[PDB]
Amino acid sequence: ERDCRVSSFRVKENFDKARFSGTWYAMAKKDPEGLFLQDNIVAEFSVDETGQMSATAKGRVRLLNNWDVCADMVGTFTDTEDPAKFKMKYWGVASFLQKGNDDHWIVDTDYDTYAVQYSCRLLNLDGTCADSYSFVFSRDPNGLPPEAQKIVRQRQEELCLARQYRLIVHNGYC
Ligand SMILES: CC1=C(/C=C/C(C)=C/C=C/C(C)=C/CO)C(C)(C)CCC1
Repeated sequence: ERDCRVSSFRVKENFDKARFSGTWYAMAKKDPEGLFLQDNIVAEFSVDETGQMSATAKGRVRLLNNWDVCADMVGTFTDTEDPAKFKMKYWGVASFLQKGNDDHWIVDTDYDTYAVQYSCRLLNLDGTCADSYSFVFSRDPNGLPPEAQKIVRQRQEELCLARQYRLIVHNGYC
């Protein structure tokens, strides 16, 4: 019945940059087109004294040569007039790691258990997203409570990304 246009997706009301600080463990993922981080993904969100948020992401990526680098990614976030929607500039500490600029939307979080991020890299002419990625973060390395799980699938369906996530392995590779 409802809207898959990106312009219509609801995000986190009055997103608190500081309450989202710290370690988030990626539990689930919806991959974009091309090369992306595979597994072992752990982000560290941070806010300095002026309200600027940054993050570091750690994760394993398989490069064409068939490398298995544990990428150390850095992202800085630019605020928009929506508190839960950011522009994220990112780069690897290694030169070979992918650099870019993506939207970063906090679709929902309760700050202490779960987060849902989304990024549409490209919009179709109808307003829907032709290439997106999404992550489901957990405060706990062992996942989400049945409770958090129900809300998170609700949100996935809302993002028109239901049934398009795969679980993330964490086996200490990095
Ligand atoms: C920086 C950053 C993030 C995104 C990282 C990406 C998109 C990395 C891609 C790396 C690639 C494609 C390497 C290829 O060799 C997420 C959203 C986790 C939040 C934390 C900060």
